[PDB]
Amino acid sequence: MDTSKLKPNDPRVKYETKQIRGKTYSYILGEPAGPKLETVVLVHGWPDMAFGWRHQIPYLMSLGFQVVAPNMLGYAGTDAPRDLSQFTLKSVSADIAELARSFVGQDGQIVLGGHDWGGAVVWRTAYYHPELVKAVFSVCTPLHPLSAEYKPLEDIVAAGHMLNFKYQLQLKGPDVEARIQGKDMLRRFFRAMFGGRGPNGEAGFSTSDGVHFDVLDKIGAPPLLDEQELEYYVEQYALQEAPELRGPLNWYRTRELNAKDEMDRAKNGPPLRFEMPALFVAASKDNALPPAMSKGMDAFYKDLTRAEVDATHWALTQAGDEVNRVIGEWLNKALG
Ligand SMILES: CNC(=O)c1ccc(O[C@H]2CC[C@H](NC(=O)Nc3ccc(OC(F)(F)F)cc3)CC2)cc1
Repeated sequence: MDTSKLKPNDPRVKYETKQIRGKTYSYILGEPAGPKLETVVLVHGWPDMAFGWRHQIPYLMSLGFQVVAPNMLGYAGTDAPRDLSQFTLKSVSADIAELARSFVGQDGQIVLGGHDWGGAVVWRTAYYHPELVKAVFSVCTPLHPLSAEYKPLEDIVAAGHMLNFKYQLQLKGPDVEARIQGKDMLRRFFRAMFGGRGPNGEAGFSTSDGVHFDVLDKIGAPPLLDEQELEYYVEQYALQEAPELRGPLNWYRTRELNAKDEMDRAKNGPPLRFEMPALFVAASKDNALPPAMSKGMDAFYKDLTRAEVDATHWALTQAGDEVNRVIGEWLNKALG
């Protein structure tokens, strides 16, 4: 079959929805070449969508995998509930668990892949539902411990800590949600998020201040999306009701809710312990999730495979062929 990356509305895959835990969940479904080895569920992050796995979906299909890549909660054709507790890692993990079992049955198992916020989802999903996750990998996103304590992010960065996360203050606030509405602003927003630059090298986004609205006017062609792919992101993000980015930005408004769930797990529940085979693909030039952030991550895993790729945060695409290689070979050993 054709293993080249998915094009917008590629006919090699199917585009379906299912009711999942009260929400409409849109997803990409790719059927395997040959008898199904495993079902692989891929979870994207912010500000991405299922199409963000366009390099991995046809590749994993050609390896004999069924591939389910949902548009996560708040993105594209998937519902964006008003309630913030729907956006916790626990609830979203339960969404992935019910969606995965809608294909492999309640007794079945899956391979689970995540990137950015999706990588955090799949670690938590492997933690909450070990019966389901036969193998799990995450690109860029390392494991983070069960929250033992809640502190406002303002106070954390005010003390000089977690400075690589200070962009989240703007994202969770009203500025990005109010100003990035309609396709015209979405097109500039995506040009900024995927590497576009201004006449004097102005970046449209930074990990310190977030979106630079002052710059989106002069933001140029992004090096990491072609014109067809950029228009697809705009079209799919336009499927959300205005303000279109409320759903995606809701993922940055759940620090306290996630803290309340995991402060319970830290006290009573089982520890962060991964017995199934695991892979972590770090990205060298990811300024949001730097490789050094994964320092003592190996201690939580019985079987963690480490790899690192010289790429930006957008390693699934910028280094799609290399990421495909790391996944396929690790998957080949992890499954036998
Ligand atoms: C030791 N581990 C920890 O402390 C820890 C790890 C993960 C975690 O959850 C993370 C939070 C961040 C979220 N992703 C995100 O914000 N991505 C993002 C950023 C910036 C962008 O713009 C860019 F600059 F990249 F172009 C585009 C996407 C993933 C899960 C919490 C704690």
